[PDB]
Amino acid sequence: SMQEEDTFRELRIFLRNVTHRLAIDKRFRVFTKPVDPDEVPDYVTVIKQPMDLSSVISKIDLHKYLTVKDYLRDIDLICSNALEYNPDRDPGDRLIRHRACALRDTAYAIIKEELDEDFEQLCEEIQESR
Ligand SMILES: CC(=O)c1nc(NC(=O)[C@@H](C)N)sc1-c1cccc(N)c1
Repeated sequence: SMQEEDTFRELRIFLRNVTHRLAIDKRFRVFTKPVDPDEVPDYVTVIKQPMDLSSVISKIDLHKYLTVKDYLRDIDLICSNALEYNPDRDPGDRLIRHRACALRDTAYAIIKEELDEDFEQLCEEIQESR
C-alpha cells in the first residue's frame, strides 16, 4: 500500500543518514570504497563477499534493505571482512581491526539511540507479510 511505501521511504532516508555519518568519519575512510585489486591483489583470495559503505549506499537506493536488521548485516560484513583479512599481531592489522570494531559499534549505537523500536517492528511486519 501507499502507507507501506511511505514506511520504507522513511527507512531509506534514515539509513542514508546513518551511512553518511559513518562515511565522513576519518576513522572509517578505509571502509568507504571497494578494495582495489591493483592496490591489494591478495584481497579477493581471502574475502569472498566484499562490502563497503559506497556499496551500502547503492543497495539502499536499489530498495535492497526493508528492515534495519538487513542493513546491519551488511555493516557486520564490512567489519567481519576486515577482521578476517587482518588477523596478525602487526600494528597495521591491529589498527584496521580497531577501526572495524569502532565502525560496527558506532553504527549500532546510532541506531540504538535514534531508531524507534516500533518503527523497526513495523518494517519487520510489512516484510513478513510479503
Ligand atoms: C579495509 C581493509 O581490510 C584493509 N586492510 C588492510 N590491511 C593492511 O594494510 C595490512 C597492513 N594489514 S588495508 C585495507 C584497506 C582497504 C581499502 C583501502 C585502504 N586504504 C585500506
